Amino acid sequence: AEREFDMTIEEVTIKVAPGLDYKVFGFNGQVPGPLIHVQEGDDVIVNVTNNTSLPHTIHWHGVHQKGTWRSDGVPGVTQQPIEAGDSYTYKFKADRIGTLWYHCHVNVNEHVGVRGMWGPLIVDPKQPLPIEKRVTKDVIMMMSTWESAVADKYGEGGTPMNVADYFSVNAKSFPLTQPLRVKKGDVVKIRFFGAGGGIHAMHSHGHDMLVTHKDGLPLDSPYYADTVLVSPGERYDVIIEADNPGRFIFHDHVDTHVTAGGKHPGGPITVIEYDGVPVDDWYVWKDKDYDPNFFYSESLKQGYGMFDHDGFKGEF
Amino acid sequence: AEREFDMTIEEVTIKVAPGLDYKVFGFNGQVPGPLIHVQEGDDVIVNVTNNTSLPHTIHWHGVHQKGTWRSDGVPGVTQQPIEAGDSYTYKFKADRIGTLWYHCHVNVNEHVGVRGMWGPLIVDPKQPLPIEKRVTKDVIMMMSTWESAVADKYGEGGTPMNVADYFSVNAKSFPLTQPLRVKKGDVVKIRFFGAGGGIHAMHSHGHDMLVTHKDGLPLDSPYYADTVLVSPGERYDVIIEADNPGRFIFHDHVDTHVTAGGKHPGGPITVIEYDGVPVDDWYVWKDKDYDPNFFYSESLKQGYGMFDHDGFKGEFE
Amino acid sequence: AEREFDMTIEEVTIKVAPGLDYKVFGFNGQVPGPLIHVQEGDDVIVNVTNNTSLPHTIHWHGVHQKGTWRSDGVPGVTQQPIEAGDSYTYKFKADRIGTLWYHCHVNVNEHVGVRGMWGPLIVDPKQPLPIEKRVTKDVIMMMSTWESAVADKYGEGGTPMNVADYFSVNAKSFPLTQPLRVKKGDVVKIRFFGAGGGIHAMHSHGHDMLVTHKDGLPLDSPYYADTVLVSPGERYDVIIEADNPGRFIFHDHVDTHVTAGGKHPGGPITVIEYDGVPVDDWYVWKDKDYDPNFFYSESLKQGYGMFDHDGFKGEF
Ligand SMILES: [Cl-]
Ligand SMILES: [Cu+2]
Ligand SMILES: [Cu+2]
Ligand SMILES: [Cu+2]
Ligand SMILES: [Cu+2]
Ligand SMILES: [Cu+2]
Ligand SMILES: [Cu+2]
Ligand SMILES: [Cu+2]
Ligand SMILES: [Cu+2]
Ligand SMILES: [Cu+2]
Ligand SMILES: [Cu+2]
Ligand SMILES: [Cu+2]
Ligand SMILES: [Cu+2]
Repeated sequence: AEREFDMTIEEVTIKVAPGLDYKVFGFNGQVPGPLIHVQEGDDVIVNVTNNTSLPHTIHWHGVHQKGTWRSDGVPGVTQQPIEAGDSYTYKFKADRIGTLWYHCHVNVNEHVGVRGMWGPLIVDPKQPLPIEKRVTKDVIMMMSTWESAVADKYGEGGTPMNVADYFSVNAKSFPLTQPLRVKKGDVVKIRFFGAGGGIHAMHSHGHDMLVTHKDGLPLDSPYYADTVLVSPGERYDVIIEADNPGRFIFHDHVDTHVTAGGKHPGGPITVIEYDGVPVDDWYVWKDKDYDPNFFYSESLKQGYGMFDHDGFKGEF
Repeated sequence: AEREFDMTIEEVTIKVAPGLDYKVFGFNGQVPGPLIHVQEGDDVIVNVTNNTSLPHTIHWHGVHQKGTWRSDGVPGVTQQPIEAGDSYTYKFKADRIGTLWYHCHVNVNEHVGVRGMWGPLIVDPKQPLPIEKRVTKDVIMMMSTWESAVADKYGEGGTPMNVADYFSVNAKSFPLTQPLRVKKGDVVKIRFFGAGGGIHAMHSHGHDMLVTHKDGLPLDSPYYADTVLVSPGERYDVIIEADNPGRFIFHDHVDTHVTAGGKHPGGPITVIEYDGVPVDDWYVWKDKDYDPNFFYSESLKQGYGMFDHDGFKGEFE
Repeated sequence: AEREFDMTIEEVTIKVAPGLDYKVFGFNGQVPGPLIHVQEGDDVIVNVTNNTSLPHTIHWHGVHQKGTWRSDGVPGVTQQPIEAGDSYTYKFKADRIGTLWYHCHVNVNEHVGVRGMWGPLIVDPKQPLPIEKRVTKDVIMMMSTWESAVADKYGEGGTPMNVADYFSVNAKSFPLTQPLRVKKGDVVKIRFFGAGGGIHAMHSHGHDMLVTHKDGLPLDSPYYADTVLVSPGERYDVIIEADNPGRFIFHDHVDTHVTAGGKHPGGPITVIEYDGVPVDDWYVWKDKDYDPNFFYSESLKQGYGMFDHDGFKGEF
């Protein structure tokens, strides 16, 4: 089917951690960018308007661009950039399945590295794996890093000379992340993305993960892991069988990454919380203002197209 | 079987490198912590006493805690921390096989990153791979990194702002590491652990490694490698067939990791030393004061239980 | 067969980036060092003369040294170093197949990390995989990093206190790299090497890669990837089916690596250029002064031997 939608690029500010507001170039004014969910073989048309002061493009990472290389989104290679105020249309066929993503391809060290110019592109295969048919919850986790020194300074950052001192999943640093709420017998698909410039060793307490896909393609030899290393550009899909009720933290195991501005704890941390486990008064998230769509799990259930999420929106 | 262990947490100083003494929080006063070696299905009980000035926990990495989540060791999530001077008891069934490990889960960037709060937990499968049955030597290699600026000062370290300038296997930097001594026909299982905050590209000269297990679970499709990347939290088990007598260095291939305080050589380096090879006068480790248990290989042969090792012990104040 | 080669080590300066000339210790005066291409089972003899001011060795990474450990090239372990002015002969049997490499093993953090002391050693199996049979182009990509503060002075570099601020493939930083020119229907074997001390997330636009070999040995379970993480010491071999004509960039996805001295773009970037695609006025590499052997692809067709390449030579 043909799926057409409209995306903008906006100058907004998001809160990454307590105390750290960050100027970003958000697709539809949000970080992560909107979810795009389509079916294998769909024809996609994306109309992009740059409402920022700098040039950008959008590259569709994982999308082959078969016979459509001029929609690959690479400035000086496949197109001239989308200047401030201008618009550009991408057209491609979603013939490559799985967990893909999209991001700016201008000034990538800064724009992708610290300005939030990325989001998920999920292509459902015609022939999912049998285990994918058992999935009851689909979870997107996009990891990235932040350089507090350039939080207010578009046009700066993302170099070797900078210091990445904050770390996140879906643009929040613990405790501003959200729990992964499950119930016993859930079958949870988690998609990890190396969205920013860091490496993330994603470890699930209480559970092993079955690694089923690399860069959205199914492995002939899936393997179990309790820690999955995710580097820039990569995706890994896993399955967790939610058969062990408790509260089980789930986090980046790289030691410096569970800090925030040199303070601990922080960083890419969530908690697998099972329904019905009694809550101790000392539980760090006992009073959480819960967002069930923090990992796009609700959006993923609502059809094919483009989805914004108000909890990812920044301020103008 | 029910297996019960009494563990302490101690403030000691260890020598990581020539001229680098480091204040650590050593389980039973050693870094790596004691080896815990049990069988699949055992019921484990660990009574922990905190003899340091700061709060800690112990998390059992890879242990599922099936029905026992309150023993997962995570402060603010599954327990309150073990305060200084206090005790706490962990109980879990070892129903997850393979190379596991344990580490503090309080202030982890510092405690696990530079204070040595970690050790190996080996769970023997009831049904091991056939190749595992050919093994004649079992070897633990726990890699980590150290920030010399915070060596003498608990309470700091383990941030992006710090500089990790020393590197080790089992908490020593070459030349203070020990050789891996084999003889022709040995079948060597090596268990790599990303215990600290760095990445380590472990390369064996003279041999390929057959990678058989990821995070302690056997791969359906094992593969050969001469360089295995190990990142925080992970374990890899490999087999080396010792069929090539020589002196073959075995080291982290990340170029800045074979330094110590900005000087070379140093870092996570050993040598696969074959017994039959005559020693040259210029060999760096001629006459080495040798520790046969530097990789826990002797302890690993001594039955199920918990094993200290004095080559890992630090000095009390 | 017995194959005997004479190699030298020379003090030369190379141009890594616009703005960065670097003093290196080039094997045969070039970086990458010469391609050594031999067959499984050959007896190799390499006579090395050290025409530099500092001691060196050559270690043959991935070569087992069966019966020949004294040629392993490790100072203080298998030999005394080759002093300045002196010569030394290596002998080994190439019984280990695949993508191997060679590098100095004296002061490795500096000599291999920033002084270019490395090159490729390709051992052809007497029995290649079936996929290798279809290959029409063979490509070598050796990634490394550079520290501009020590560019002019041997004896410093390669420590955690230094700053790696330039990144390359085959010792050039974009735009001084060269395109990978292909034609529709090509079957491209690419061999990635982690020659320096960095990690490189190599991502091909427009195509998936079939990962067929790890450290030169064929995988029982090959797998597709669009991004392959290459770390120090490792090699990965992939296959790309060149069936999607366009201009498709191919680069390290680690965000800070696509910079050069703090500025973007730079780093390990190439473009898969298909013959016949019209060149746009704004194409960055329009009119490139092209080197068809930048990835050793011409040398790799020339049989067994040791191959210098003038494009890699430094100046005295
Ligand atoms: Cl022997
Ligand atoms: Cu942009
Ligand atoms: Cu990308
Ligand atoms: Cu891409
Ligand atoms: Cu943990
Ligand atoms: Cu602790
Ligand atoms: Cu852990
Ligand atoms: Cu854990
Ligand atoms: Cu080596
Ligand atoms: Cu050298
Ligand atoms: Cu090497
Ligand atoms: Cu080697
Ligand atoms: Cu790209």
